[PDB]
Amino acid sequence: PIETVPVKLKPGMDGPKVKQWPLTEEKIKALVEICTEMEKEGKISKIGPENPYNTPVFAITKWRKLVDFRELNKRTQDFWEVQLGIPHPAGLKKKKSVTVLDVGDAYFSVPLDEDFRKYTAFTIPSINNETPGIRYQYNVLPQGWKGSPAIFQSSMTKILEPFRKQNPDIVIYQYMDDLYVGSDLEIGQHRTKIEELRQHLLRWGLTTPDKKHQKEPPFLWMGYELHPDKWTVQPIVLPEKDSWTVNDIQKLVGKLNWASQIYPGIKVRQLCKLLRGTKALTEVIPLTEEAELELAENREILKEPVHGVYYDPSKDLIAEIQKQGQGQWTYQIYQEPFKNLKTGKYARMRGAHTNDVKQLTEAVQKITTESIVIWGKTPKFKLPIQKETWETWWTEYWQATWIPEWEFVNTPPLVKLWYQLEKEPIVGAETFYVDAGYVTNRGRQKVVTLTDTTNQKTELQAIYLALQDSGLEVNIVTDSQYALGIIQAQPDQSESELVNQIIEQLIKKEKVYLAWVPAH
Amino acid sequence: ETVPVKLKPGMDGPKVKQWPLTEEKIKALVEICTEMEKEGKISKIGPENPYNTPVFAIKKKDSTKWRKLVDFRELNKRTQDFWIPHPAGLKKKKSVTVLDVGDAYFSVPLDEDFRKYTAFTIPSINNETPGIRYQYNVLPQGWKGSPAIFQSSMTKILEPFRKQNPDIVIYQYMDDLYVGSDLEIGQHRTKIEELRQHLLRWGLTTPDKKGYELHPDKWTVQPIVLPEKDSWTVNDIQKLVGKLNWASQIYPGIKVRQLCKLLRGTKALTEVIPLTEEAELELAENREILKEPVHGVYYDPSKDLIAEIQKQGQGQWTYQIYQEPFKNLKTGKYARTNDVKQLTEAVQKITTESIVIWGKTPKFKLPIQKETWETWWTEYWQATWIPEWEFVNTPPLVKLWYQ
Ligand SMILES: O=C1Nc2ccc(Cl)cc2[C@@](C#CC2CC2)(C(F)(F)F)O1
Repeated sequence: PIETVPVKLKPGMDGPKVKQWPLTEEKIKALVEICTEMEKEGKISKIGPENPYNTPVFAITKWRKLVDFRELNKRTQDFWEVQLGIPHPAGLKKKKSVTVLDVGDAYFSVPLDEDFRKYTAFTIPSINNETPGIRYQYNVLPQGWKGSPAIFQSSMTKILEPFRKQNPDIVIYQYMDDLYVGSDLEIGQHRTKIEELRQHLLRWGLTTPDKKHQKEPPFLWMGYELHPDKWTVQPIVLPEKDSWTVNDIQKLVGKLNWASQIYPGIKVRQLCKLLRGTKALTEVIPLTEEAELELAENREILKEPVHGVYYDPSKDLIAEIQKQGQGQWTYQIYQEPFKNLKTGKYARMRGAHTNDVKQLTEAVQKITTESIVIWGKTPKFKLPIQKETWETWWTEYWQATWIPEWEFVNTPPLVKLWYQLEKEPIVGAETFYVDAGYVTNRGRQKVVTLTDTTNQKTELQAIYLALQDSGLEVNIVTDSQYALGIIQAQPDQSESELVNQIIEQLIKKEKVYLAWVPAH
Repeated sequence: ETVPVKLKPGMDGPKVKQWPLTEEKIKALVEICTEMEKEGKISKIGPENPYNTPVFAIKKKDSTKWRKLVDFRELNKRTQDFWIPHPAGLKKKKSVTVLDVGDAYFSVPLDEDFRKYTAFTIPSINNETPGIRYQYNVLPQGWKGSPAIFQSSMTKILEPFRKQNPDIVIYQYMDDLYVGSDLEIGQHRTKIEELRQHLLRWGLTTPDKKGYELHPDKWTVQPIVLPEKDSWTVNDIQKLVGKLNWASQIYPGIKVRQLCKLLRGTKALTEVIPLTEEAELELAENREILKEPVHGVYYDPSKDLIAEIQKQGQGQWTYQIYQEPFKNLKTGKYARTNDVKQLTEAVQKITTESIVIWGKTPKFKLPIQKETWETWWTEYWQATWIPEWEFVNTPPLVKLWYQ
C-alpha cells in the first residue's frame, strides 16, 4: 500500500547477532503457528541461514509472540520524535459530535525498508535437535522496533491527507493507535463520514471498530474527561484518614496540583509545609490545624464538578490574574465572561528576593508562553496593577521587559511598591557610614559582633542596624555592592529574614537614600 | 552540479527545538513554504530525518510581505569551514547601502547528501497535528555554506560593475550585500538602484534593507564621562571617586588621592565641599585622560567579538564591543515603543556595525529573561542573520558608570 521509509543503522554499527534463548516445545509449537500465519499474511518471510543476524524471541490456551528488539534498537538510527507534546483540552474547538477510532493492525499494515528487513531476522528452534531452526525476517513494521511508532504516524497522516482536504469540516487528531474525529455535523451525517473514513482506511488495510464497538463520550483522556462541548479533569477523590504518611501527603499535593488547571481555589501551601524535615516516605505527619482546614476546603471545592469550555476562535482570549498570598498567583483564561477555557496558579519565585511587580510580570510571561502554545495567540490581560506603578518599576529596573495589551483591574489586593529609594541624598537627614557596625555624621555609633554569620549576611545586618537607629529620613553609605544591589532592586519579600526585617524598615521610612562607595 | 559540502569531522546534524510560534506566523510560513516546495526549493521529508533547525517569520519594514527566517546558527557552527578578506576600506566609506541578495542562492542546488541537515519544521498550534517538515534542495538563505558556495558566481556576476566604477566598495556577508562609496547622497541611491538592476539581470529582484544607508564615516566612540558639577557635595565626590576608581582599571593614569582627601572623616552627604587647587587639577587630568579610548587595543580576528548592552532607562542604552575585558574595541548608545523593541533594534544595529567594521557578528549579552526575548524578538527583528546571544543580569554599578 504505502511507500517505504528508507532506514539505516547507526553509522559504523552492524546488525544484531544475539543468542536465541532455549524454548520449551510448547513454546516452539505456539510460535510456529503464530509465525506461519504471519508468513501467510506476509508480515514476515522465511530466509536462508545466509543471514548472520538474529534477534531473540519468546512466548508470553493463551499464546503470543514477543520479539525483543532492544538490541537492534540500540543500533537503529534515531527518528524524528514521534509527536512530542500533546494538545491541552482548552485548545480544542467545540464539536457537535466526536468519534474516537482505534486503529488495529496499525504497525502490521506498513511495509519495512527492504534494505533493512534483513536486520530484523529472528529464529524459532526446531523441536528435533539434530535439525536446525527456522529463520525469518519482518516485511512490515515490527511491534517493539524503534522506528515503528514514527514510521506509522507518518504514513497515517499521509493517508489522512487526502480525505482531509475533501472534508475541511472534519477535524482529526492522531494519537498513538487512536484517531479522534470530530465535527459539527448532524448526528446522522457524522456517523456517515466516520464510516467513510473507516473505509478510506480499510482501503489501505487499516481496520477500526464499527459504530457499536466504539468508545462513546466523555472520553477519559490523558488525565481528563472529554465531552464534545466541554471538558474537565479525571474525577479526583481526596482520601479520608487520620494517619497520613509522607508519601501520602506527596501524592495528595500532586493530585491537588493537577487540579489547579481547572479548579480555582485549590491550595497546598499548608499541606506542603508538612514535608519539612521528613525522614522517610513512610513517616507519619499529623495534619496541623491549617492543613486540615486546607484539605477540607479543597475537598469542598473538588466536591462540586467544574468544567472547562473549548476554544472559540471567533472570540478574544482574556487572562485575568490575582495574587492569593505571598508569592501565590492565580489566573484564569476565558473568552466569554467567566466561561473558563482554563485556569491556573503560579508560585515561581524567580530569584532570592523580588517584589509583586517583578513576580506579577513573570506570571504574564508564563501565561503568555502557554497561550501561544495552546491557542497560538496572546490574551488581553486584566491585571491588579496600575500602569503608573508598572512604569515606575519599568524605567528603574536595569533589565528590559515587555507586557502585551493589558488593562488595570481594580480587584484587591492591588499590586504596589511599598517603598522607593530617593534618587538623591536627603538634606538634613543624618548620615550612616556602615562597614559589623556603623558610624554617623552626628557622632553616633554601634559596633555589634554576631555569632554565626556569613560575610554577605554581616553587611545587611549593619545596614539593618542603621535603619533601626535612624529617624524617618536617613542616608546610608555602604561599600557592599551586594546589599546595595539587593535593596536597590526594591524587594518586598525575601527567603532571608534579615532582608524582610530591613524591608520592614524601608517601608516605614519617609525617605531612604542608599549609596555605595568602594571599600578601603 | 552540486558542490560536496560536509560537516566538521565527527559532528552530527542539528536537532534544535522549535520555539512555539503564533498562528499568525505559522500561516505565513505555510504560504511561504508551500510555494518554495512548489518551486522545488524545499521538499517534504520523512521520519528517517531526525534533524531540525528553528524557523521564524519576520516582516519587511515598509513592505507587506512576510519573510521566512531560518536559525541556521547551530548548523553553521557545525559546517565545514571553507579553507574575500574583510575590506578595511568599507568602514571608511561615506555611505553604505545594504542589500538582500538572498534570493541569489535559490538557484544553486545543495549537495544531496547534505540536504537532510537543513531540516526544519512548521509547528502546529496546540500539537493538534504533527507539524510540517521540510529540507532544502537549493542553497538555503542564512546557511554559512551558501555565500561560500555562491562566492564564485558572485565574483563573476559582480566583476563587471566592480571594475566599471571601482569607486565603490561592495561587500557580501551571508544574504546581505554592503555597498559603500563616497558619492553624494543622491548620486549614491542612484548607482545604488542601478546595481539593483544589474543583479536583476542575473538572479533576484533584490530589495535593500537596514532602505536607508549607514554612515560609518560618522560612527564615533562614547568616552567615559564625568559630572560637570557647579558645586560639589560629599555624595557627588563619592560617586566621582568611585567611578574614577573603576575607570582606573582601564586608565592607570587616573588619580583620586586628592579627591579622596576632600572626603575626610564622617561628613554629611549633602555637605557641599569646595574643591582644592590641588584636587581641581587632579580631576582635570583624569578628565583629560578619559577624553579618548585606552591605547593598545587591537582587534584579534582569532578571537570572538562580545557585545554587552545596558539599560540606562528612559529608552536609552549603552553598549560595548570587545574581545578582552576592559579592552573595548568600541562603545556607543541607542535611544528611543517598548523595552524589547529597543533592544532588538540595538542588537541588530550593533551587529550591522560589527559586520561593517570587522565583517563578523558579535556574541551578545542581553539584559533580559530568555522566555521574554524568545517571545517578542521576532516581532521587530528584520535582519537576515541572527547573532549568538546570552542572557545576563547586569549589576546596576556598571550601568552607573556609563553615559
Ligand atoms: O478540535 C477538537 N475538538 C474536540 C472537541 C471534543 C472532543 Cl471530545 C475532541 C475534540 C478534538 C480532539 C482531540 C484529541 C485530543 C483529544 C477532535 F479532533 F475533534 F476530535 O479536537
